[PDB]
Amino acid sequence: KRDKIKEEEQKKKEWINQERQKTLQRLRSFK
Repeated sequence: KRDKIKEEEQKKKEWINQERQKTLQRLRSFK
């Protein structure tokens, strides 16, 4: 039968997770 899958460029969002982490941190101090 049918199924679905994917995976792509996981580090990019993981790199963005770093770039999220700053704005996870910044307004957490900018407040």
